[PDB]
Amino acid sequence: ILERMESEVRTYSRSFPTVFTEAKGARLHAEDGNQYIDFLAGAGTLNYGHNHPKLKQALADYIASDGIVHGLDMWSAAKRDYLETLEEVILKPRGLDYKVHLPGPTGTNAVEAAIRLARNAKGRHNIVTFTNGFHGVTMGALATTGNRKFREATGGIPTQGASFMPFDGYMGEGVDTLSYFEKLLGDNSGGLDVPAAVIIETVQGEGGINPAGIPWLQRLEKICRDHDMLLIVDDIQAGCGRTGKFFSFEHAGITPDIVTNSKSLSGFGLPFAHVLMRPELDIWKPGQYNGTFRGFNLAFVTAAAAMRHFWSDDTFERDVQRKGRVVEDRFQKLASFMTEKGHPASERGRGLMRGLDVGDGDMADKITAQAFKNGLIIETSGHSGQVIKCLCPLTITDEDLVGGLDILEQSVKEVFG
Amino acid sequence: TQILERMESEVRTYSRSFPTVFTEAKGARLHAEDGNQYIDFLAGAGTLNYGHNHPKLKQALADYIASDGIVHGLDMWSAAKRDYLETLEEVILKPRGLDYKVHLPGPTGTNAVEAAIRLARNAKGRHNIVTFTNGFHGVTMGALATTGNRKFREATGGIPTQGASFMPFDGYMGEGVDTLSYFEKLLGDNSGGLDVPAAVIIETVQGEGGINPAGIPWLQRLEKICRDHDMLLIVDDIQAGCGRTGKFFSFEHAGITPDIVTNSKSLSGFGLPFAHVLMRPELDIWKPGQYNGTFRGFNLAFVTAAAAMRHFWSDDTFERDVQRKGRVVEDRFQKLASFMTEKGHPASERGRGLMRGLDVGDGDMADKITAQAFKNGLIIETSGHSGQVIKCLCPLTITDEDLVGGLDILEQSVKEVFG
Amino acid sequence: QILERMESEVRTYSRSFPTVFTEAKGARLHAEDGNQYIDFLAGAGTLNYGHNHPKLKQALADYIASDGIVHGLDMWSAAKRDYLETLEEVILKPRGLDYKVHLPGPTGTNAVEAAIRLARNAKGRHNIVTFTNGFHGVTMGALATTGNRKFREATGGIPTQGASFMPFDGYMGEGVDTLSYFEKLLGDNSGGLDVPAAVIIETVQGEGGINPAGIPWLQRLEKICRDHDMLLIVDDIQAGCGRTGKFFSFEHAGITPDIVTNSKSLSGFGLPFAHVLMRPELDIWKPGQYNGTFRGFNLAFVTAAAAMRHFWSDDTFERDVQRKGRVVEDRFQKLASFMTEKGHPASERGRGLMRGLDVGDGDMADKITAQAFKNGLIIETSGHSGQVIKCLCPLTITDEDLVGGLDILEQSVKEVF
Amino acid sequence: TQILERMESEVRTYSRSFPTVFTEAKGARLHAEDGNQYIDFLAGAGTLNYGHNHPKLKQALADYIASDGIVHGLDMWSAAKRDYLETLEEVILKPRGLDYKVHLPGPTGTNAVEAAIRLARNAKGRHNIVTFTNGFHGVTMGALATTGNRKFREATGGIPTQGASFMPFDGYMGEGVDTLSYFEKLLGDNSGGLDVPAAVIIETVQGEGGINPAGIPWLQRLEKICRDHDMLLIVDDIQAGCGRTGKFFSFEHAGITPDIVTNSKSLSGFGLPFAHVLMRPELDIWKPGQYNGTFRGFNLAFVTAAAAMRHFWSDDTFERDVQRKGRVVEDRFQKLASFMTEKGHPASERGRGLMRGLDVGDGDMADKITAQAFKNGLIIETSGHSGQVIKCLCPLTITDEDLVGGLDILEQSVKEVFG
Ligand SMILES: *Cc1c(COP(=O)(O)O)cnc(C)c1O
Ligand SMILES: *Cc1c(COP(=O)(O)O)cnc(C)c1O
Ligand SMILES: *Cc1c(COP(=O)(O)O)cnc(C)c1O
Ligand SMILES: *Cc1c(COP(=O)(O)O)cnc(C)c1O
Repeated sequence: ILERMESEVRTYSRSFPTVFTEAKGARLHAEDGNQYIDFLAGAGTLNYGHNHPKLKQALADYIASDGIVHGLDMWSAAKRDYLETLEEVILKPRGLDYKVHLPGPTGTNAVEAAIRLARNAKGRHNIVTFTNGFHGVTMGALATTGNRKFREATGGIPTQGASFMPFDGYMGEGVDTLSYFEKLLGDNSGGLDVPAAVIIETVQGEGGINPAGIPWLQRLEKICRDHDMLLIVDDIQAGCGRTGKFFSFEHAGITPDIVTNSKSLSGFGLPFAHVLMRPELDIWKPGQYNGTFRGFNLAFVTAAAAMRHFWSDDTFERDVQRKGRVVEDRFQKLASFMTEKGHPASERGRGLMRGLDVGDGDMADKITAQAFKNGLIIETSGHSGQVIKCLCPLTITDEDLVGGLDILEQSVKEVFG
Repeated sequence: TQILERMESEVRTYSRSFPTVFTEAKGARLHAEDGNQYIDFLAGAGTLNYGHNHPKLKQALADYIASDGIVHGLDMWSAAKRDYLETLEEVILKPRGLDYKVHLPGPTGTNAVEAAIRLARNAKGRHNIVTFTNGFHGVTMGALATTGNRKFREATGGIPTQGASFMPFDGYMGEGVDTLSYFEKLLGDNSGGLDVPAAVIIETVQGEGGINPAGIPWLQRLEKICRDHDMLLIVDDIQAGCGRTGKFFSFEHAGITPDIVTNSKSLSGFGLPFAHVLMRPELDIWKPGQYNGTFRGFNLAFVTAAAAMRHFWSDDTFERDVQRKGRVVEDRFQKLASFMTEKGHPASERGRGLMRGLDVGDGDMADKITAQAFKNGLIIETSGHSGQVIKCLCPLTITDEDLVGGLDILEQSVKEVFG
Repeated sequence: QILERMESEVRTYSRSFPTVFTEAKGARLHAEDGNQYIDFLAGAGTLNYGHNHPKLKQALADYIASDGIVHGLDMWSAAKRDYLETLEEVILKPRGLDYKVHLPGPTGTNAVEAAIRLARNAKGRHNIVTFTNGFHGVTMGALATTGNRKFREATGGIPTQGASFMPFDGYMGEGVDTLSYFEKLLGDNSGGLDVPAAVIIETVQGEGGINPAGIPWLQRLEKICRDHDMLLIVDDIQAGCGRTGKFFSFEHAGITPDIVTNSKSLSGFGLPFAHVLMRPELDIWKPGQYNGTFRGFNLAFVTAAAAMRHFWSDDTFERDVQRKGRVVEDRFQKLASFMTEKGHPASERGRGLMRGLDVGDGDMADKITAQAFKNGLIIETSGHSGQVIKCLCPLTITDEDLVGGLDILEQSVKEVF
Repeated sequence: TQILERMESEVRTYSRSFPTVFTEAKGARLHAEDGNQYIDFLAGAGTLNYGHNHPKLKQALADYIASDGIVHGLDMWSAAKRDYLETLEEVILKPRGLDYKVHLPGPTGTNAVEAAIRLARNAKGRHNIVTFTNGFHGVTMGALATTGNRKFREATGGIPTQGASFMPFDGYMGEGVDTLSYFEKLLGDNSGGLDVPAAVIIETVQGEGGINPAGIPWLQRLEKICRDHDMLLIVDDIQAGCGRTGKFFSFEHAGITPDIVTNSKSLSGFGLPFAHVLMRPELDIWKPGQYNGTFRGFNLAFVTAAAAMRHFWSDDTFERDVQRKGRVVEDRFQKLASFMTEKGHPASERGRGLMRGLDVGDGDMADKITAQAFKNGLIIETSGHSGQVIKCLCPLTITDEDLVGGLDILEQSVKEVFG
C-alpha cells in the first residue's frame, strides 16, 4: 500500500482504502482476509454481480477459441451475434425499432455521439439538459452535465451548446416544471435557442436518485413530438434492469428517439457502450465519428450471454421489482428513525436504484464510513453527497441483500450514538 | 452478413473496405467465415503491436478470470493495479531515466488527450493549446479542437471547436524551412494572434496525418522552445508508442523528456480498451474527483499490460528486432516507390521503426492498391489527408515469414494495378 | 428611390414609415410629402427631450461656432470635464450615488459589452445571468444576454457563450416568485448554473414588451446579489434618462446597482453616446484594455451636460413626466377596455412614460400601427410576438400633442374594428 | 482640473499620453487652456483626414442644425440619408467603377466589422473567418476573434474568442517569402487545421499593427486565392481608408475589388461617429431586421460625409496632393531612421501615402521620442505590437507650413533624445 504513483484526482481509494483481491456475486475480498457486501457494484456497472458464472464461461470459451478481440469496425461473428441477440431478445419483444451505433466504449462517448447525432439530424446546435443531470465530463458531454466541480475544472473553457430546464419536482411539489419549458419553447425572446434534443435520465443518478414521474415523462415526450425535438434518454446508470424494467423508460411506455447505454451493458464489467436510434435518424456518413475500441468483441460476447440468460422471460425483471420493494421498505424505516431523532431523512427511487436522503454530506459520509468499517460498501450521490445510494447487483441473494441492509441499519444507529 | 448490414449504423468504415465476417485471429493472420485468410498489416490501427491473442498475454488474462479477480475496480485499489504501476515503474520508466506519475482516465485515446490538455490548462492558467497541421488526437469535443481533419470538425453539429491554435509541423512549409521559427516568433509577438499556450501537443510520428516523422533536431528544439516560454510539452504516443517506432516511447529517439505523455491502443497488449496519462510528479495538480470515468480501473487491461511489459520489455532484444523489421519494410517500400515513379506515377517512402508509409500520389490510386491487396489476402489501410499514404501498421511480433509474405502480396498488388 | 436600391434589406423602419422625412422639432416630424406626424417613437427612446430641443440646439451650435474640439479620443477637453462635473453635481451627488464613469464606444451594445467584461474581470467568473425577454444589443458579446431568437440565429454558425437565462418577474405566472428558482440554483452545485459574475437586468423590459419589474422583486434581487457576491448591472439604455419618471429607473425601488449602462437619451439630442457607471471600488480596469475610437465625442458631452442642467436641476420635469405617464395610462386602459369588450382581449402596462397596450397578436397590432401611420401618428411595437404597442413619445411632449397623439391611436383602433 | 482624474475610470490611455485640457481646434493645430498650441499628427487615430473643424463641412453641419433637420433617423428614409447614398454612388463608387450597396450598422468600427463578418458567415454558410498577424479590427467579442492583441484578448474575463484563424501577413515569414503559399496549402489540406473560411479580413496597410503595407502583387494573389476557393474578401478600411494611403479606397493601389468594405474613422470627415459596410449587391443575404444598431441613422454624419465627398473627391486634385505629402513625410522619416541607425540604434521608414511609420528599436525609445515631441509642441503617438513604431497620421489637408513644422519638431525631439 505505497501507491505514491497514482494521481491526486482519486476518489474511491480514499473512501475505501484497502486492496481488493477476488470478487463473486455481491461479495468482495481484500488482502487482509476481509469480505465486503457490495451495494456500490461498480456504480451500477455490475448489474449481474461480479464475475457471473454464465458470463465468465462465455468469455473464457471465446478467449480459448482465439476469437478476434479487437475488431475496430469490421464485421465479426461476435458482433453479428450481439446485434442478433439484442434485436431478438430485447428490442423486438418490446416493440422497439432501433439501429445501433457503437461509439467509444464509455458513457461520455455515447453521450457525445448521441448529442452530435441529434444536432446533425435537426440542424440546431442547442441541447436541453436538466437540473442535476450527469452525463459525463468530456468537453462535449460536459455541456449537459450540471456539476460545478467538473465544469469549473475545464481550464478556462466555458461549455456551450446546452440549456438547463428544471427537472421534475425542482420547484416544489405539484408545480409543473414542463410548463416553464413549454413557454420558453414558444417565446422568441425567452433566451432558449431551439433545441435539437432534450436529454434526460428517467431516474437521476449522480443527481441524488431523483426519479421522474411517469406522467411527467409522458408529457415531455409529447412536448418533443410537438416541437421537432428528439428525446435522448440516457440509460447509462438507470438501465439494464436497474429500475425493474430493462429500459427505465418502459415504465412510461414512451419510445425515445435516441437511447444511450453503457455501464452494465456488457454484464461483466468490460468497457462497452452503444447508441440505439430510430432507423431514419441514422444520418451519419461513413467515418464521421470513430474510436479505436468501438469493436470490443469480448464485450459483445458477455453482453449477448447476459441478455439471453436474464432477459428471455420476465422472471428476472419481476424479481428486481420485488427486491426493490424490500430496499424501499428498509430505507423508509431508516428515514423514519432518523426523522424521529430530529435529523430529517426520506426515501426515493425506482426498482433497485434507491436513495436514502439524509440531511447533509457530513451525515451521509459518517453513515458510509461506518458501514465500510462494518463490512458494507455503499456510496453517496447528490449535489452535496446527501443521498446514500443502493446500487447493489440486481442478482443479489436475499441473504446478501438483507445482510447489507442490516449492516447499514447498524451503522446508522452507531452514528446516532 | 444480413444482420450486420441492416442493423449497424452507417458511420462504419472498416466493414466497408473489408466486407467479410472475421472469426479467429492469431499473430498477424485473420480468418473469415468464408474460408478466406489474411495477413494483418493494420493490427487494429496499431492497437495490436503484439499480434492478435498473444499466447503469453492470453494465458495471463485467462488465469486472472479463472481466479475470479475483480474486473471493474472503479478507482479502488486492486492487486492488478498495483502490479501494473510497479511493473510500469521498474520495467519501463526507471531504466529510461523517466520520472512520471500515472493518471488513469476513461479507457480511451480521446479521453486521455482530454485529461492531458485539461491538466495542462489548469497547471498554467492559460486556455490555449498549440497543435500541429495533420495531427489527430480524437473526436470528442475537447480533443477535436486539436484534431485537424475537416471531416470530423464539420460533423460537430454547429459547435465550432475552441481552445486550440495550429502551428506548421516539421516540413510543412517546404524543404529546409524550419517551421518552428514561425512559431517562436508568434510567441514573442503581442498582436500576432497566438493566445499564450499552456501546452504543445504533438505526435513524434503523425498517424492519420500521413506518417510524418518529425526530425530529431526539430523535436529537441521544440522541447527547448517549450521550456523557454513556460509551455508544457504533451507527446501523444497513442499510435506511435508501445514499440511502434523501435523504442517503447517514440520520443526516445530524440532524448527529450515531455511533461505529459498520452498512451492508449497497444498499452493493454491484447486489444483491451485502456489508456493512461503520464505526468511529471510536480504536475499532479488535480484535486480529488475533478476528473473521472467509469472504466478507469479496468483490471483485465492491468494484467495484460503488466504481462506485456515484463515479457517484451525486460530487455532490448525485442526493441532491436523491431528496428530490423522496420528496415525490411523500408527497403521494400522504397523499391516499390521506385517502381511506381518510373512508370509515370510518383511515390516515396517515409517512417520510423514499423511505422512506415508508401506515399502514392493520390487517394484514388491508393484505394486501388489497398482494395487489390484485400483480394490477394493482405489487410492494409491508408492514411494521409487525401487517403494517399499506404501505412504499414503490422504487428511488431510478426514473423519474418508473414512480413515478407505480406510485403510480397503488396508488391504484386501494386504491379497488378499498373495493368 | 435611390433609398431602395442603395440601402441593404436589413432595414426595419423604412418598410413601415416609407415617406422621406425633412424637418423635425418637438414631437412633430415633417415629411417630403408635406404631411405632419406626431412621434410616439422618439427614436425608440433616444429623444426623451424631443427632436432638436432649443436649449440643446443652442449649446450645440455655440460649441461648433467656437471651434471646440469635436473628437477628443481620450484627451482631457473642457467639454469632457464639464460633463463629469454636471453628472456629479446635478445627477449623482443629489441621489447619493457614488459612481465612476467609463466612456466606451457610443453605441448601447458597446456599453453592455464593456459592463459585462468589467464584471467578469472584477469577480473572476465568466458567466453572466440574464432574464427572459431581455435585450442588451447584438454584438457577439452583448448578444449572449439578448433573448431574441431572430438575432441569435443570425450569427452564422457561432453559438453565444457565457450567459444563462433566469425567469424575469411574472414569467412563471401569477403570484409565483421567479427569484426563488434563481436562489435555489445558486445554492445547487449541479443545478447547471455556473456561478455568475453578475446579473444584468432592465427594470422595465423594453423590447421584451414593456415589462415593469416589481419594486419588492427588484429589492430582493439586490439582496440576492450582495448575499451571493454578484454585481448588479442595471441596463438603463432605454428605460433610463427619466423615461420611467425618475432619472434612473431603479430609483423607484431604492436599490443602487454596481454598474449602470446608459446610451440612448444620454446625449439628449440624438447624438451617439453611452457610458458605464460603476461603483469606485470596482474600477478594476488596467490602462487601455478597452478602447473604441469615438470615445471622447465632445459634441455629446456638450448636449448631455446642457440637458442635465436644464431639465434635472430640480423636481419639476420629473413630476410632469409622472403626470403625462398617468394620462397615457388612463387612455391605454380605456383602449384595452374597448378592445376586450369586442372579443379581442387587451391590457395596459408601463411605468412612467414607458407604457404599452398589449393587444392579442402581432398581426392585429400591426394593423393599428400601420393605420395610425395613415392618420399621422408614428408608433412602433415590441414584444416576443410583436404583440405590444409601445408609448415612447418624448418626455417634453406638449399636452396638446400627447393628447393629439392618443386621439389618433384611439381613432385608428376603432377603424381597425 | 483634477476631476477628470477622479471621475473617470483608469482604462483611459490618451489622457495619460497628453495630460492637458484641450479647448479649440482647427486644421492640424489644437489650442490648450494653458494657451499652448499643438501640431496634431494623430487626428483621432486617423479620424480627421480633413483636419479639425473643416470650414466647408462645419458650414454644412451648422446649416443642417439651423434648419431643424432630423438628427436621429433610426432606419427611416430621410433627405440626408438619400443624399449620402446618392453622392457616394455618384462621386465615389461609379468613377472607380465599383458595384456596391450599403448597410448602416451602429456608428463604430467594431460594429461595422461585426456586421461584415456576420454577413459573410451567412452568405457562405461557414463559421470560420481568416484574419492576419497583427491585424486589428475591434474589441467587441465578435471582432475580437479577428484581433491579434493579447492585451485585449486577455481582458475578456474567461471567455476565449471563437471563429477565426490567423494567417501570417505579407512579409511576416522573413525576407522574400510569399506567406500566401502557406495559406493556399492549408486551404487544400483536409487535416491541416484550417476550417474552410467564409471570408478573409485584412488591412491593406496594417494600422495598429505597426504600419505594414501589403504589397500589390501579394494583394492581387490574395484576391485570386479568394475567388478560387469560394471566399469573400473583406477589406477593413477603418483607418487606412478615406484617402489616407493616396486613394479613397486603399485597395485601388492594386485594382482588386473586395466583396465587402468597411469604413468608419474618417468617413464623416468631421469627427462624428459614423460607419457603413460596403457589399456587392448579390451579397445582400440579410432578412429584414436581422441586425440592429440604434444610432445607425445619424443624419448629421450623412450631411458632413456627403459634403466631404463633394468638396474633396470631385476631381483627382486632392488625392494626388496627399501622395505628394506622403513623400515629404517618407523622406524625413528615412532621414531620421538613417540618423538613429548611424548613432547605433537601428530604425526604418515604411508606409504608403500618409499612413507612414518610423520603426525604432522598441517602445521605450518610441515613448521617449513621443514624449519629447509633446514638450516641443507635437502630438504624435505610436502603434505596433510593442508600440515600437512612431506613426504619422496627420490630417491629409495639412498645410505645408504645419507639415514641415510638425516634421521639424519630431526631428528636433529625436536629436535631443540622442545628442
Ligand atoms: C488512435 C489515435 C487516437 C484516438 O484515440 P481513440 O481511442 O480512438 O479515441 C489518439 N491519438 C493518436 C495519435 C491516434 O493515432
Ligand atoms: C455513469 C454515467 C456516465 C459516465 O460515463 P463514463 O463511462 O464514466 O464516462 C454518463 N452518463 C450517465 C447517465 C451516467 O450515470
Ligand atoms: C436599444 C437597446 C440597446 C442597444 O443599444 P444600441 O445603441 O442600439 O447599440 C441596449 N440596451 C437596451 C435596454 C436597449 O433598449
Ligand atoms: C480603429 C479600428 C477599429 C475600431 O473601430 P472603433 O471606431 O474604435 O469602434 C476597427 N478596425 C480597424 C482596422 C481599426 O483601425
